Amino acid sequence: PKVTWRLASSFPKSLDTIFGGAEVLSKMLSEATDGNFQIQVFSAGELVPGLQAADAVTEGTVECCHTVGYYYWGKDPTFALAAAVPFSLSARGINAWHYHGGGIDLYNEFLSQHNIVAFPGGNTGVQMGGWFRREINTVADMQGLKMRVGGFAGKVMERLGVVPQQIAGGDIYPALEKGTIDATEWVGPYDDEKLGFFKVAPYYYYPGWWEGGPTVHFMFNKSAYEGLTPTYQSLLRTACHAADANMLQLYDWKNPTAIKSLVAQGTQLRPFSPEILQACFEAANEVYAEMEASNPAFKKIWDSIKAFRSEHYTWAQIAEYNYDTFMMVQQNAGKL
Amino acid sequence: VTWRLASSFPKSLDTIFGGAEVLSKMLSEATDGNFQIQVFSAGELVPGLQAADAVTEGTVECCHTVGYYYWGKDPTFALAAAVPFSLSARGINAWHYHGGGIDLYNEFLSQHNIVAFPGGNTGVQMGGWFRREINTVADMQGLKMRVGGFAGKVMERLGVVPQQIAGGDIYPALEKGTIDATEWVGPYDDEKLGFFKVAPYYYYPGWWEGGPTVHFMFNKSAYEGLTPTYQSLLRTACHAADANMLQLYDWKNPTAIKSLVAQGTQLRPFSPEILQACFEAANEVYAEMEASNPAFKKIWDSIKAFRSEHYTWAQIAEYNYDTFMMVQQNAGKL
Repeated sequence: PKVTWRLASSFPKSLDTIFGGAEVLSKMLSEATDGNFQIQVFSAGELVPGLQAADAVTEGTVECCHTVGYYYWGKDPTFALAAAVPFSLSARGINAWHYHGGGIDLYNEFLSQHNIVAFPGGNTGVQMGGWFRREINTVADMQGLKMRVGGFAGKVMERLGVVPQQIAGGDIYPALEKGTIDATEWVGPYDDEKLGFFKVAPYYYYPGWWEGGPTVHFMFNKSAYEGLTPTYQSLLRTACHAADANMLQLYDWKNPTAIKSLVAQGTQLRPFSPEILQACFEAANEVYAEMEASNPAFKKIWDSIKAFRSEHYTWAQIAEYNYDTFMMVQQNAGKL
Repeated sequence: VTWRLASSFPKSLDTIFGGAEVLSKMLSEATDGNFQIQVFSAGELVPGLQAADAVTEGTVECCHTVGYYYWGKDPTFALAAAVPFSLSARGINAWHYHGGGIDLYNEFLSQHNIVAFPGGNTGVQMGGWFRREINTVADMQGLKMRVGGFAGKVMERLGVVPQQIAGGDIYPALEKGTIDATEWVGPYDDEKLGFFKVAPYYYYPGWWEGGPTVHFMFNKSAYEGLTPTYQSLLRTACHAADANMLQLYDWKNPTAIKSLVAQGTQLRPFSPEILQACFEAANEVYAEMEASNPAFKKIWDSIKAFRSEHYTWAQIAEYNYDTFMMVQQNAGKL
């Protein structure tokens, strides 16, 4: 049957892989229905501002959006849990929980009151730790750090004396160039290379512990979703599931070429030290303790994630870790 | 559209066999029953190991199988499924969907009347169940192991003597001491066989299968006779089902390994010496195949081109993040 919807993306077209997930979903649905199930994609600001995409869905302004749940953490930190919070699961672990651990239903139980039904719509994999003008090696090096970063990541780092900066995307490069900020988040090698941060902030840190496996949800107006035939509800879920895998796979394909290119252009890769990672982890757990004690919805979902998190990281160190470690050791020896 | 799908798998291998049921449900629901793929377990339509042969010959429209089952016909069949020391699941999927891998494999399969798309991944498989521990290459000399395919060919060069044993006859063989070890799959499936009762040393990793994909293979004429609409729907649903199986294993395996250890299973890593020896032996086998088989060389070279890039990048953000979480788990901090 003919369905004609609008999708408001939180993302600009220049974030091609993330924005592209909505295009992929739209194409999947159109093609599978000989053009009948139409979702017209719009990029950030075209219909509504990117950070208000979910609000538009709730209000019935548009039928759906493609967004990251953590954009709405200010309304309720529970929005962040199924997207990404610091020191959560990486992509395969979160996906196991989403699809087979009851995570999609748990998140939808929370979202019902907000007039939304959501399904995973991509994963970026572990993000990078950002672009730095000067090295940081110790916790003390973080004192008074001016970093363009926000949300959860920012809340955690504030416990360690960093002050998050609010700066428009296009204003970051000149701020780094002038020395007005010390560091910036962005995404990962494929997206970051285009911004040329390496020219003015050469140290590229990792891992972005605030986003170990962030899911980019498709969120649907609850009335609109419920009005679909069972056939289209099923197709929609199938297509979201495929699109979700597709984005991760695209990043997994593109990122290796991009990191090589960045290093070839003089980028200085640097791990966050064990001391820094341990401090950030401790700070994050302090924040979660407060939230769990004050917010029952948050506690329910986070306890569910944590239950699987310990099991996942027990198993992952057996076959997966040992296989991959062996391959990496071969690679470092020039043997691949 | 009413099609029959011959599975290579028995229903008791529920998560692998189940992939076909998942695809069938996705297609039926999305079309209100108009695109019906009827799923048959191993031996119901044709013998399980002849599933792709039946597709090639057009006796059935499609199958759900593992490419390396047909490595006897041409070792190229195995490459997009799993060969030793290839990519793990995210790496191979990157190559499949965005590295031209699906197209490269289909270019090979065209002569065999098949169009194939990934239909699941199991993630890294285990190294098998052993009556006695092994630590060195010397320890492998004369080892009677139930294993075949590439893995058997490689280990044979190191002195193991591969055994050809039906799934159902493995437990009794271990019980009676007629064999020393067996491979099977991983914790979820392996637990159901109760190998910990007779051969409790559970080795890892199964380096022969880092990220095995289980393909749907469709008769090319059958596929080309679908409307472009159903062709596209079929690709979308395969892509979803492929993710679904990996996600099921990633969910189930943590529970199974805990249960196995609780019941006395002794986890043991293959030593650096053993792994390196297997890696060198595998490269020797590849060098032989590449020199004699242009089709094999073309696809393997493509996988290897990405393999080195992948293992450069994966060791940065992904490995550092995950290893930090593992350390925290081990410290009781999660």
